[PDB]
Amino acid sequence: MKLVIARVKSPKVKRLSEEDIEKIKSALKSTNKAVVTIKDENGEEIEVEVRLLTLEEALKYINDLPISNDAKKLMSNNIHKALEPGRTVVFGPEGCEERDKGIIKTFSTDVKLDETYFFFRV
Repeated sequence: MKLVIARVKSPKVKRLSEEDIEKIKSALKSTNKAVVTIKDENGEEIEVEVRLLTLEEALKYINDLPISNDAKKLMSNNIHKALEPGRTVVFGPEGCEERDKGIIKTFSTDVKLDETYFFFRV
């Protein structure tokens, strides 16, 4: 059971287009660590670090992130929700967001996040 962790290096990217997802899924066939570029609504290029990891590897990835401890606790306590197929978990400057099957749940907390992380089973 492996999850995809998409670290979007932008404070203003709320979601990933299916085209973006396929670009991420395609680059993770030959490797479990890749870097893709995504265009925002303005047209600017945004670097995205993408990784295919198991649950244990993803928890270690979270602990190695240059983010606050509350952001790591937020990600660690909710990473299991991304293991249900059809469920996507988003961590960004606003807070956490569970997109089941569009959005289903949003909780607002400031964890000092300046980037956006997308968790989704593959």
